[PDB]
Amino acid sequence: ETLGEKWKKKLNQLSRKEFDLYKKSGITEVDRTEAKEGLKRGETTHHAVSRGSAKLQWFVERNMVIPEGRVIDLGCGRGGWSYYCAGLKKVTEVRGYTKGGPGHEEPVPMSTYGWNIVKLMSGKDVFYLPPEKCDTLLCDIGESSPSPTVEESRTIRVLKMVEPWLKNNQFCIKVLNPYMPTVIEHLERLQRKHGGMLVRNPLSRNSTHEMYWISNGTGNIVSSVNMVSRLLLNRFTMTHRRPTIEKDVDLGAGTR
Ligand SMILES: C[S@@+](CC[C@H](N)C(=O)[O-])C[C@H]1O[C@@H](n2cnc3c(N)ncnc32)[C@H](O)[C@@H]1O
Ligand SMILES: Nc1csc2nccnc12
Ligand SMILES: Nc1csc2nccnc12
Ligand code: NA
Repeated sequence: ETLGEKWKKKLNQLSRKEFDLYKKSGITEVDRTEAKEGLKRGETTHHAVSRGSAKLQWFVERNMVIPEGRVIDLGCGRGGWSYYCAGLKKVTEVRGYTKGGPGHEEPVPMSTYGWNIVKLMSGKDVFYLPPEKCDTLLCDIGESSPSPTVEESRTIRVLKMVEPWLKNNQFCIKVLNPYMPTVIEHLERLQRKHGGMLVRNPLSRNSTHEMYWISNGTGNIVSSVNMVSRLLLNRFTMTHRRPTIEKDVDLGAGTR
C-alpha cells in the first residue's frame, strides 16, 4: 500500500467540517475577490476567468514549461490557461478544447491581452479528438473521485491520450493520481521517452494529490510523489494553517 493510498483513506474519512479545515491548510492561493466582482459585472479586461491562470503562471515563471508557437489547451474549461498563454511573447496561437454541457465549464469570452490569438471550442471531448500539430501541449483534465482505482483509470486514460500530441514540444499535463503503482509505471515510461519531471504546484489544494508533468526538468518521479504523500499526510496532524494569500494575475487588455 502506497503512502498516497494511506492519505486517500484518511481524506475519505473526514467529516465535511474537517475536510473544509484541511483542504487549504498551509497552501498558497490568489485573492479572487476583485476578479469575481469584475466578472459578475461583465468586465472583459484584466481579470483571469478562473484560478487556473495563476496556477499555470506559477510553472511558467519558473521556466518549467515555456509556452511558444501554437499552444493546445486540453480541457480549457472557462479558459484560464489559454488567456494566460495568449499574453506571452513566444506564443502565436492558442486553441482551447473543452467538453462543456451539464457538469462541465463553458469557455468565458474575454478581451484580455492577446485575446485575438485565442479560439476556445466547447462540445469537444478530447478522448475522441485526433492529435494536431502544436509547439506547446497543455492538459488540465482529471476528475477527482473518492475511489483511487477510478482515479487511476482516469489518469492513465489522460496519459495515453496526450502522448500522440507530444512531438518534441513544450508540455504541462495534470496527473490527477500520481501515486498508484500502475500510474508510476506509465510516468516512468513517458519520462524515458519525452523527458520532463513531475512537480507539485503550491496553489493545489490538499484535497488533491495532483502533480503536473512539465517538460523542463529532470528528477526521480517516485521520490517526488512520496514527498507529496508525506506533506499531505503531515497536513492532517496540525490545526489549520491559513493559506499564503497572493495577488491574482492582471491579464491586461488589447490585441497582440
Ligand atoms: C481543472 S478544469 C481546467 C481549468 C482551466 N485550466 C482554467 O485555467 O480555467 C478541467 C476542465 O476539463 C474539462 N474536461 C473534463 N473531461 C474532459 C474531456 N473528456 N474533454 C474535454 N474537456 C474535459 C472539464 O469540464 C473542466 O472544465
Ligand atoms: N465527493 C465527496 C462528497 S462528500 C465526500 N465524502 C467523502 C469522499 N468524497 C466525498
Ligand atoms: N468530506 C469530504 C471528505 S473527502 C471529500 N472530497 C470531496 C468533498 N468532500 C469530502
Ligand atoms: Na460545472
